[PDB]
Amino acid sequence: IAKYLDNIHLHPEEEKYRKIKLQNKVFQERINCLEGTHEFFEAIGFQKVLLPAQDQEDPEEFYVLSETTLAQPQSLERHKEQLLAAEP
Repeated sequence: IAKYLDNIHLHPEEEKYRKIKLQNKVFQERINCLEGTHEFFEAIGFQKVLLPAQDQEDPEEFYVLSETTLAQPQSLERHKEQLLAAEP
């Protein structure tokens, strides 16, 4: 999750880093298997949308960062640090 936020922060001019694919092997194994990760993405300014696939008829699930939060990367930087510094 911290890498997804750093990727859009490193290349904010490339829209391909605004959308996190929920069906990706890495996301599905590491993030989608946990409770509370979906709520975190929505809480820090991502919208849950269905986008057409580049090679399939069935739309896929993405977390897409809105312009409101993308315009102020400092909010995601604080949210990442709060998640990294947390304990059970």
